[PDB]
Amino acid sequence: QPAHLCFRSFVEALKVDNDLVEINTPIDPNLEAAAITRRVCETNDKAPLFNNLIGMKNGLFRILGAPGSLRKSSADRYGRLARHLALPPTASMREILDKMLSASDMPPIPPTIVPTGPCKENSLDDSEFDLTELPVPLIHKSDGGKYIQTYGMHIVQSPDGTWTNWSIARAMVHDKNHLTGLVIPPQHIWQIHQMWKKEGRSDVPWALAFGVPPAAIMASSMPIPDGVTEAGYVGAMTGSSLELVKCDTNDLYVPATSEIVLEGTLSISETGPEGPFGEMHGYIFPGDTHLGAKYKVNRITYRNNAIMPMSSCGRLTDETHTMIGSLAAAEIRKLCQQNDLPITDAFAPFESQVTWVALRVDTEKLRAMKTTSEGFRKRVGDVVFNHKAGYTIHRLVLVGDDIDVYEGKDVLWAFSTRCRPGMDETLFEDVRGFPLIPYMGHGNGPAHRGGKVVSDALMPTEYTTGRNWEAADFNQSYPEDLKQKVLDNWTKMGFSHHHH
Amino acid sequence: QPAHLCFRSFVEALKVDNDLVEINTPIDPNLEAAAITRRVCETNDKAPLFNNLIGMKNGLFRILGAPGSLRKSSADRYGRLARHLALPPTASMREILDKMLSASDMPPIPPTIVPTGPCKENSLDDSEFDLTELPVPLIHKSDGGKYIQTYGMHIVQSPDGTWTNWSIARAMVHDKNHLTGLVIPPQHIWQIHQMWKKEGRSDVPWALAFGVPPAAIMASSMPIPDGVTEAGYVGAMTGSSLELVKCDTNDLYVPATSEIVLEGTLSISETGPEGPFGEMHGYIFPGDTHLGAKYKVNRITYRNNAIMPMSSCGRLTDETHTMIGSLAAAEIRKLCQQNDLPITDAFAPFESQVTWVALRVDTEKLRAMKTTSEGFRKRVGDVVFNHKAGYTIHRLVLVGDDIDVYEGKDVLWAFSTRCRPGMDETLFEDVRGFPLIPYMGHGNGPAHRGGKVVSDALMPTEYTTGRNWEAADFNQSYPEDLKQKVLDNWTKMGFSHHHH
Ligand SMILES: Cc1cc2c3c(c1C)C(C)(C)CC=[N+]3c1c([nH]c(=O)[nH]c1=O)N2C[C@H](O)[C@H](O)[C@H](O)COP(=O)(O)O
Ligand SMILES: Cc1cc2c3c(c1C)C(C)(C)CC=[N+]3c1c([nH]c(=O)[nH]c1=O)N2C[C@H](O)[C@H](O)[C@H](O)COP(=O)(O)O
Ligand SMILES: O=C(O)C#Cc1ccccc1
Ligand SMILES: O=C(O)C#Cc1ccccc1
Ligand SMILES: [K+]
Ligand SMILES: [K+]
Ligand SMILES: [K+]
Ligand SMILES: [K+]
Ligand SMILES: [Mn+2]
Ligand SMILES: [Mn+2]
Repeated sequence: QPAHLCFRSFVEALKVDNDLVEINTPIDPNLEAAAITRRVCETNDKAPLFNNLIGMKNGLFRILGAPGSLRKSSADRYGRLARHLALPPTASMREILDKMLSASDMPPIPPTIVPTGPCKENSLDDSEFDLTELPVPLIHKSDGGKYIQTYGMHIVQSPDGTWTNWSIARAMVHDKNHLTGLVIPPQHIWQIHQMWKKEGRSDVPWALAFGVPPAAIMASSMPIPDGVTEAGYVGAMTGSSLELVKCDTNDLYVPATSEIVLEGTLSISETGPEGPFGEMHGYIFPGDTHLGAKYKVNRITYRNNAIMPMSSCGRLTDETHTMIGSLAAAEIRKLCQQNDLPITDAFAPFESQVTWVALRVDTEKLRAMKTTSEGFRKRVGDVVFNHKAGYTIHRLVLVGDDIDVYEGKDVLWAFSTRCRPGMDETLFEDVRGFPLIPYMGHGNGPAHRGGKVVSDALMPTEYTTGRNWEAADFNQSYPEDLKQKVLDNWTKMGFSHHHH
Repeated sequence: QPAHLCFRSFVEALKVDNDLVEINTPIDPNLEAAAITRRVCETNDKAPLFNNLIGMKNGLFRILGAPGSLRKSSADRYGRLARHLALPPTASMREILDKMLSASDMPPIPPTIVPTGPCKENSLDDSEFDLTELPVPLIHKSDGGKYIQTYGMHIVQSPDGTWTNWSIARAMVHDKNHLTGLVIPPQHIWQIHQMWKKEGRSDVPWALAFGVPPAAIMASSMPIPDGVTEAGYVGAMTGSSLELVKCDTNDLYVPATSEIVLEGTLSISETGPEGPFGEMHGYIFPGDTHLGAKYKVNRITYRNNAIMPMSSCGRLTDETHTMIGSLAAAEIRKLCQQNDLPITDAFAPFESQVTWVALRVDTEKLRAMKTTSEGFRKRVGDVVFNHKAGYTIHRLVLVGDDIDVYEGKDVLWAFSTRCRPGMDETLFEDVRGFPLIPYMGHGNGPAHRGGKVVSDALMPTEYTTGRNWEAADFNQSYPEDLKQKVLDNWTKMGFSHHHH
């Protein structure tokens, strides 16, 4: 099976790419596996595959860390992402995000039901598993539980059967047959949960699939529109119908090659302690436990020699940056264009801990709008900050065509030099805020409201007559012939490769 | 003579350090020398010494570019700065800035007058030089003139003789015997100029010395207090009285080993076209010429085989970042401490184009103040933004003790995660603004007023009971024994030197 359509094949692909370290000696899921993974993510090293995990029994489970993290080389920096999508390993961020957006104006390709698949190779009923006996990792030393769920896909369906959502949301083990996790507005798992709670008749049928098709985990991490079934979006993006099998204990459908599948229910009534967790913004607040959603597990099915993917998230750079930030930015780019705003590109700079998105403006189009900064900033912020795609983003930075928004250094330069604090910004206090940012949930103001800003780093003549500067840099402050002469004579004179 | 006390010795020191490229083939001062220098600064390469400059006659002049720019290696990143100060080449920024501040609570060591020195080896009178015939560089393709003065020291004295100021301010050639340059408030050359204009009797006696003692050019670039003669500050810092010679045509005193000395007057009445220039924030606005101060040159003296230092300034990283930003930050650190504010460290992040300063707070002291963010932000901004040392800085970022302000990535992390936009900031519109920032002089608001902000990245409990998080990073989210085990087994497992 292709790497983008089968997690097991994806692991092989990383091995082929010389982007895997297999560790075949015993590794402790109590902090050690996550510590190694953390170090990998902070140094852009090879992904670790822990084949000998202390506590693994009857095939449950190996761990793959850092499945969507960065490579060291500039040339194939995003190669692990590209391998989720059948793209060349040298693909640019622009190419990855365009691939992820491509299905937005295609007919869905609904999934194909097949009678069985590798995820049915082994099974454990209600009398045969205990989630406290599995080698679930403790990811950070102060976490409030063992976070089994950092890179699986929750599957829930609207009561009327018309929308089946796939998404990543964290969950930890509560007891032998329950998890607790984050289910918060405006996320689709929360929207669907609310539908079932209003109906009031039963708990939400649920499955959680780990080690799903890489293309599916990418869409699981992207805020595609309300009501859109991820399976058919992935089908369109990949050009192939995804093969799904029915769950044994409910009528949901899981990817045929899922490594591990939990089947059960998401309660419409019960909660349990959840967190704290070492989160995407780089912090844990020890002791900060709150009530989260509660899931009951009725059945486990799994592949022979099942592999659990794991995100050891926190400070730069991991899946919470490369996927959450980048995929939100992609959706925001499209949202702006569909609202007739002249945005060509969007990216969440890693330097901002993916709390900013830089929006590259087609300033020829802007000039034809005959508008002003105050009006344009307000328009952009109203579109983005009143939409789910803008949920995680607290600062939008508007930049002109000379800035490559995929280059943090250039975004920081433009922000620092072209946006006058205060005067060139509009604050938004009556929008939904993202409470997981420390300055929100642990800050001086309401955890759930406000704290957002549009920072205009367009210069005044970009609205009127056109850019009126040249950069004081090698590229723009010297003529072409001279630049080439300097380059051609560089090593000859005594001064200092692409792939590396 | 020691490298920190003699520019010629400093050049040798860079050669010894394997931090010099000597170019002995012809190089054009029309853009080529500056283009090579620009490339050096954007890639942290070795400093270039242009020994064969097209247009050099009768010993005027060679050029040294990038005299205060960065080295490639992390271990000796600031080695060129350290060589200005007799510090080891591996000195930290903290050590360099502490050296620059050390004289602030020492008795000055006034300069020693000596009858002659190398700067008197050659001379050209009023009939023998023409500044348009010298190989003055065109530094950026759109500059409004040939900027002879990018790394020399202006010398002016108060009318009452009690204060002699040394400072760097740019100047370009106007005609055969005049320069024009920037003389703007609140700079000391402007303050002294104003004194002479109020007296109304004569033009300001002036000298401009190029290739001065490296320790002297560092102080020339630092906002030491009003009324303080730089020569005696440098004397105290170095522990040695600087040797000065009298000018031939006036009674000012120049460093004995100056490479090149111009003697003349700064007009109290005349102006001439000045700029535009490729400036520290990374831009040139072509055609943006304004009237600047006008200097008349009466005499030139110079060393045999004189060397002109040159800053090819603009985008990161050059002397306008490493010296202007860092030395302002140093002075701001001291200013805050003298105003009883609990600041331990200050640095201007390069990522901010040195428009921000990050202030590291001793939060034990902060807690004993029993204050709030709004009160503390206001206090800090009133001290810094109403003082000359704060002139160039538009954003102050307050951070707690866990942040190393000398590490841009950590400053950006703290800013992005701990400071709620709006609520955690105080804007200052009734303070002097720095017009050279594009969003000031070429922006939407008054060029000379406002546009400043204090951004509080202290978390709420840092004011009360203490830090209440741990970082979700390798260092803080894993116990020491485990971290060491991971490190000790890192290469054994298959994963990836200080000097590099
Ligand atoms: C990549 C990724 C995405 C996580 C995530 C993580 C990763 C690695 C973890 C598991 C390591 C840390 C926490 N996660 C959460 C999460 N969204 C959320 O609502 N709760 C979460 O707990 N997300 C973001 C979520 O997947 C996106 O917001 C999707 O757009 C949600 O899908 P939806 O649009 O269908 O609701
Ligand atoms: C290192 C450095 C500092 C420049 C400088 C440059 C460099 C390389 C140039 C020459 C390349 C670009 C422009 N420069 C100017 C300048 N200050 C100023 O008032 N006008 C300027 O034109 N400065 C900053 C100035 O030296 C500091 O603000 C000092 O504190 C001024 O000394 P003072 O406190 O005695 O007034
Ligand atoms: O645990 C985290 O780091 C998290 C999260 C999250 C929640 C909602 C949307 C995006 C990320
Ligand atoms: O020409 C420049 O880049 C400049 C400047 C300057 C002026 C005043 C204070 C600091 C720097
Ligand atoms: K999704
Ligand atoms: K602006
Ligand atoms: K000075
Ligand atoms: K704060
Ligand atoms: Mn969805
Ligand atoms: Mn001074």
